[PDB]
Amino acid sequence: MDQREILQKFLDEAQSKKITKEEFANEFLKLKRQSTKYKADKTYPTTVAEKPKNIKKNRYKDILPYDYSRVELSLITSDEDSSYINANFIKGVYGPKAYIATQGPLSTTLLDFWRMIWEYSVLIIVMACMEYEMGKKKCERYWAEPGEMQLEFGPFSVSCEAEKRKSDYIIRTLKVKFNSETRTIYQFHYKNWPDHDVPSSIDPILELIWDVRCYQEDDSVPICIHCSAGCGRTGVICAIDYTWMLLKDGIIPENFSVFSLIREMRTQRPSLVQTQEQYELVYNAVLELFKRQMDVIRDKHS
Repeated sequence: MDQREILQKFLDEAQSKKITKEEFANEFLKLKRQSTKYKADKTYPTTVAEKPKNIKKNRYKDILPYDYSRVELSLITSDEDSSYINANFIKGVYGPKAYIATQGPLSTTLLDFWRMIWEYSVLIIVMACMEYEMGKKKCERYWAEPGEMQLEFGPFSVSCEAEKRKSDYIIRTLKVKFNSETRTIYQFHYKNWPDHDVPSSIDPILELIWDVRCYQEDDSVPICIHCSAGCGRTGVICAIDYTWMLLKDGIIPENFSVFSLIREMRTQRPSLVQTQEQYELVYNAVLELFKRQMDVIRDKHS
């Protein structure tokens, strides 16, 4: 309705902004400061994640899910399964459980990872990194390749029916069997995240998101996103996808702000978007999406 006007102002605001890598640096440091500081002593409790019984379930002791938005596990399998998993729900355009931001599972949380996927009827899983990347092991293998022996985590058995190789990522069609029941989960595994360069990664990442949305158009079930900590690249994708949903729904608000969007997501999952480069990526991706939506508006104009 008023989108053309709103988008245009945002577009003019950018093609008339010094926008230095310094402004980004200052702006991002400022975001980290105001999102984490100036709180009350008891702000953002993370007691469950800090419980003696759950301490070993966290990949990074400094990255703990907030109690209020943590993904609670009620699906019981063995008699040593708690409701805890390092993950938080992130609100989407249509629902409060549009995304699940979680850490890359540990050898001790592989069962919990699948408990979560099953309990919440997740269809799409987006892994934002290769298992082994830049000299580090990002997370434990919770999937299998075609022809490999099925994997078993507690009562769950996982196998891979097919695998589609694309330009910057691959798509695995996983089959998971629980209590005589079998579901299909589509795992998008991004395997070409740019070293130090966002300009070159905008299009491939938008391609990923476009592809994912061909499978799921709304927030009816949670889309699970992760890599290692469940914060950096995880936040880049949630922020970009969320923004795209606003654009497609024609609901971008006036004075839309990437700074504010990230702070808004940081209230649901700590440390969402960890580096300045990742921040710039979200900013640049959003601008490109604003331009693409403008092309859509103009093309449809009768």
